[PDB]
Amino acid sequence: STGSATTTPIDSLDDAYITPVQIGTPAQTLNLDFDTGSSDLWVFSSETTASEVDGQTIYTPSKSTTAKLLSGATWSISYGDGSSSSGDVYTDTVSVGGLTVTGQAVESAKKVSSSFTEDSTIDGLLGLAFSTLNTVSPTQQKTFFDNAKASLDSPVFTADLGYHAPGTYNFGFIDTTAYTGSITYTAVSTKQGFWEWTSTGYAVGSGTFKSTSIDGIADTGTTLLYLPATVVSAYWAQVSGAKSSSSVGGYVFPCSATLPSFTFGVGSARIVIPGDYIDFGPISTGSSSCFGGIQSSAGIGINIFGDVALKAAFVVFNGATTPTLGFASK
Repeated sequence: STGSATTTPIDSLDDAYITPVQIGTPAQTLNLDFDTGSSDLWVFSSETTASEVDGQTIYTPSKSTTAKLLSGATWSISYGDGSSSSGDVYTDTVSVGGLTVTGQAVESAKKVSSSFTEDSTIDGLLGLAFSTLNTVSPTQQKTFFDNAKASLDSPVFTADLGYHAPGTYNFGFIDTTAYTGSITYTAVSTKQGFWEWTSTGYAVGSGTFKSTSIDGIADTGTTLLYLPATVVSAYWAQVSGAKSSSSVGGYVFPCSATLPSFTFGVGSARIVIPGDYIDFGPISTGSSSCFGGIQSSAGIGINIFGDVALKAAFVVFNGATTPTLGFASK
């Protein structure tokens, strides 16, 4: 089997992407944030504290003839940005782009943090990291991909995120029309539960490529590109007037600037992030100080190839017995 679904930016900055997901019988369609940095499929629901729901579409398990309470199961998750959610668990039928999993764990939120309430466009998350990170207790549950894998034509999914435009998540096949050149595959460590890999270096604008190993994670659920302080300083030094602002929480730059591109290495291959992908707009409405899309990972504890990086590529998440990651230009 295969599936294919369009993923759409939630706003004009590509802060996140939402993908429609059918849950239950009859289907209830929710728009979920597909997150290769976590492993829980959780949703706003009829069980979510009413004051914490503000415009989201909810899953109502009592209206699904295929929903079953997973007795005794609870979940609770905290994300790198400080947000969190928790609740109980149902199993139900879940379909993405025509690909159906029966008995998928659907984690129903009883509580969500303010950041989730305040974002009316995201109805929940669909985790695509390794199932070892799933938070369900006392019996850990499998991701949608893990459940689908054996049935897929090939045990893969691909992320093709757009810049200021829709893109695609495919399951079970590689669309050879969706990228240019070849896909370069690179080794993955699953030791921390992430799609963790090592970039071979970087360049800033038309500058020389610096060969250096950068361990990090491919994370569709993180907006920005978080890299070591040395690398980030080298980038922003090429932007007149750019500075790190402790008050704002990262590098800012004059909105009048033209940003240089940023290149990262995948083996001997190179992915070029155009300068415009690195602009996250005014820090507050009407400001002429703009927020940068490349930020330091210092104190995160891990480098993160978030949407800024991934949207410059066609990315293969290969879930074969030994997983790997592939990147192509597009």
